[PDB]
Amino acid sequence: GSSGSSGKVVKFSYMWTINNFSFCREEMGEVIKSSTFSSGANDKLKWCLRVNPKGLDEESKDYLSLYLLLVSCPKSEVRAKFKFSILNAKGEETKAMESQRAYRFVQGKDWGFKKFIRRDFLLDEANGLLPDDKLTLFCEVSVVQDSVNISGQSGPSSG
Repeated sequence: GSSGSSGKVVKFSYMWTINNFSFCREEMGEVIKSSTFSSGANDKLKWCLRVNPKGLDEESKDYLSLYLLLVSCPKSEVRAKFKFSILNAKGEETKAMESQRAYRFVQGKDWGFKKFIRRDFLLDEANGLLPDDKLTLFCEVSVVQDSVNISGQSGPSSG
């Protein structure tokens, strides 16, 4: 619905601080998957982030390769918007890449960018993105919803 009502959108952010980012002993192909984060409750729809310090390919080996992977999902496919950002030593957003478009996510789907930031830039002191060698990646996921509000308050039916 382009012209009319839009609805509600469930979004949630998750701060992932990778201690010793410069110590990542991963090849130029391996990826680092972080735990599963959700809006709050033990929702069935989970999400994960795949970051690559040593890059993924020879084209973006110098820069970092981050991608949003859908660890697990309740329904077949799910649409949501992702946003990657870096929190400097002052916990301030810098060198973040956001897009005003939602992609199709499915159990085992990876979507993101090849060249997110120059690895040499992070380790750089001028920026101070890593005051203690900790890579804090602030991601934000927004699941498209349709004014849907699921409530419980059901009977105990205990005994």
